[PDB]
Amino acid sequence: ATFEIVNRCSYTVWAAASKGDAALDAGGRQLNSGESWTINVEPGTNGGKIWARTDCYFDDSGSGICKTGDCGGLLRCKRFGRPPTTLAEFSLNQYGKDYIDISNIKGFNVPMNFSPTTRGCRGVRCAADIVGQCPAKLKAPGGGCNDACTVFQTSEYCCTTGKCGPTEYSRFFKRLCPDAFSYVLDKPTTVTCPGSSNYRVTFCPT
Repeated sequence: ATFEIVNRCSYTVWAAASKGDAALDAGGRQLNSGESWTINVEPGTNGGKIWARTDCYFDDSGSGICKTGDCGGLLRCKRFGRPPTTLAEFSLNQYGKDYIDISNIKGFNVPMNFSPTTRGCRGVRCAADIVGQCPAKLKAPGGGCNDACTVFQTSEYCCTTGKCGPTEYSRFFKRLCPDAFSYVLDKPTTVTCPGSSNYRVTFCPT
């Protein structure tokens, strides 16, 4: 499957693509404002994620640091990124279908649209100014809006027991972005697409 990753932000981002235990494609690349990077994701990929990283520095070997979404200091991510990260999440060719969503469960750093480029389903979008409106207690000093689990480490926020409800913090994410997950047990906003669809992830869609 192809994923065209497009940076419409006015700032550079470093795109990242991983399934947690391995890179997807090259795993990461710089995207200056307006640039597009097309990756190939193996069919059957389960639990893939794409995100943006901000304010990154890499040496000639591809080692460094990002303020948001850092994946073990690598340009080419092999693992998931450090919150806060708005997440484009996907599982492909799962009993003949693809499943896509956006999640704010690991916080928000950059607004995102995640849409098919092929027929048969709709896209999802989280493009509100979550950083600007972020509750004081969730503001990440390194940049972005943390989720409550990252900040407070409670069973309730982290859904450790598989019993948890919405919270004042999850309702903030859900108010600003109804079509993204706001907490682990949120009413799903997953979209079912035909198996082997292709996609575009657009940072800063509006």
